[PDB]
Amino acid sequence: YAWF
Amino acid sequence: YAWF
Amino acid sequence: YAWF
Amino acid sequence: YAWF
Amino acid sequence: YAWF
Amino acid sequence: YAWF
Amino acid sequence: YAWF
Amino acid sequence: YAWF
Amino acid sequence: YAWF
Amino acid sequence: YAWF
Amino acid sequence: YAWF
Amino acid sequence: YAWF
Amino acid sequence: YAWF
Amino acid sequence: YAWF
Amino acid sequence: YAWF
Amino acid sequence: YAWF
Amino acid sequence: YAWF
Amino acid sequence: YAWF
Amino acid sequence: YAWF
Amino acid sequence: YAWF
Amino acid sequence: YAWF
Amino acid sequence: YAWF
Amino acid sequence: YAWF
Amino acid sequence: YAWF
Amino acid sequence: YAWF
Amino acid sequence: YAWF
Amino acid sequence: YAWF
Amino acid sequence: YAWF
Amino acid sequence: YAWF
Amino acid sequence: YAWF
Amino acid sequence: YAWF
Amino acid sequence: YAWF
Amino acid sequence: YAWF
Amino acid sequence: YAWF
Amino acid sequence: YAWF
Amino acid sequence: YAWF
Amino acid sequence: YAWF
Amino acid sequence: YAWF
Amino acid sequence: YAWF
Amino acid sequence: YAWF
Amino acid sequence: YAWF
Amino acid sequence: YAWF
Amino acid sequence: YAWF
Amino acid sequence: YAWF
Amino acid sequence: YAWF
Amino acid sequence: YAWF
Amino acid sequence: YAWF
Amino acid sequence: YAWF
Amino acid sequence: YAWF
Amino acid sequence: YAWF
Amino acid sequence: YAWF
Amino acid sequence: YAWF
Amino acid sequence: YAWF
Amino acid sequence: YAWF
Amino acid sequence: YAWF
Amino acid sequence: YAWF
Amino acid sequence: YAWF
Amino acid sequence: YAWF
Amino acid sequence: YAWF
Amino acid sequence: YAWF
Amino acid sequence: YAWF
Amino acid sequence: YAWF
Repeated sequence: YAWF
Repeated sequence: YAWF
Repeated sequence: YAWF
Repeated sequence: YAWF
Repeated sequence: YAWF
Repeated sequence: YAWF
Repeated sequence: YAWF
Repeated sequence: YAWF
Repeated sequence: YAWF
Repeated sequence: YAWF
Repeated sequence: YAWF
Repeated sequence: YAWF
Repeated sequence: YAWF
Repeated sequence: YAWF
Repeated sequence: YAWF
Repeated sequence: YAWF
Repeated sequence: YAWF
Repeated sequence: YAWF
Repeated sequence: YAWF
Repeated sequence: YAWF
Repeated sequence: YAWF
Repeated sequence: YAWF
Repeated sequence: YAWF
Repeated sequence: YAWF
Repeated sequence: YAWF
Repeated sequence: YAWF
Repeated sequence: YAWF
Repeated sequence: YAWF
Repeated sequence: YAWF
Repeated sequence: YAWF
Repeated sequence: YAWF
Repeated sequence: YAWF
Repeated sequence: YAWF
Repeated sequence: YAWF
Repeated sequence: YAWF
Repeated sequence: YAWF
Repeated sequence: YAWF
Repeated sequence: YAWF
Repeated sequence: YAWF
Repeated sequence: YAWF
Repeated sequence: YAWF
Repeated sequence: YAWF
Repeated sequence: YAWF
Repeated sequence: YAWF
Repeated sequence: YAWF
Repeated sequence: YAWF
Repeated sequence: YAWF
Repeated sequence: YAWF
Repeated sequence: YAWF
Repeated sequence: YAWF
Repeated sequence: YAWF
Repeated sequence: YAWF
Repeated sequence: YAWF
Repeated sequence: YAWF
Repeated sequence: YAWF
Repeated sequence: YAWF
Repeated sequence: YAWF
Repeated sequence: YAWF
Repeated sequence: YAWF
Repeated sequence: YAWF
Repeated sequence: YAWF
Repeated sequence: YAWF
């Protein structure tokens, strides 16, 4: 879960 | 899970 | 799971 | 969970 | 949970 | 939970 | 919970 | 809870 | 667990 | 676990 | 757990 | 696990 | 747990 | 638990 | 618990 | 413990 | 613990 | 723990 | 733990 | 843990 | 862990 | 772990 | 692990 | 500690 | 600790 | 800790 | 910890 | 930890 | 951890 | 971890 | 890890 | 801390 | 901490 | 922490 | 942490 | 952490 | 972590 | 991690 | 990781 | 904090 | 924190 | 944190 | 965290 | 985290 | 994380 | 992660 | 990850 | 917080 | 938080 | 958090 | 978090 | 998180 | 996460 | 994640 | 919360 | 929360 | 949460 | 969460 | 979550 | 999650 | 998840 | 997942 990473939003970059 | 990565949204890049 | 990667949405790039 | 990281929003960067 | 990190918003940076 | 860190906002930096 | 840290706001730095 | 730390605001620094 | 993310509902977006 | 992501519901988008 | 994030509802955004 | 992604329901999109 | 974040509702943003 | 953060409502922002 | 933070409401900001 | 918050009832809102 | 939040009942909203 | 959230009952919403 | 969320009951929604 | 989510019961929705 | 999701019961939906 | 999802029971749907 | 999904029971659907 | 709440008995409701 | 909630007994409801 | 919830007994419901 | 939930006993329901 | 849920006993249901 | 769920005992159902 | 589920014992059902 | 499921014991059913 | 509850002894019931 | 519950002794029941 | 529950001793039951 | 449960001793049952 | 469960000792049963 | 379960010792049964 | 299960020791049974 | 299971030691049985 | 319990010494039993 | 339990010393038993 | 348990020392038993 | 258990030292047994 | 278990030291046994 | 187990040191046995 | 087990050191045995 | 096991170092035995 | 224990210094032993 | 234990310093032993 | 243990410093031993 | 253990510093040993 | 272990620094040994 | 282990730094040894 | 191990840095040894 | 420890500043050492 | 430790600042060392 | 450790700032060292 | 470690900032070292 | 480690920023080193 | 490591940013080094 | 490593960003190095 | 490694971004190097």
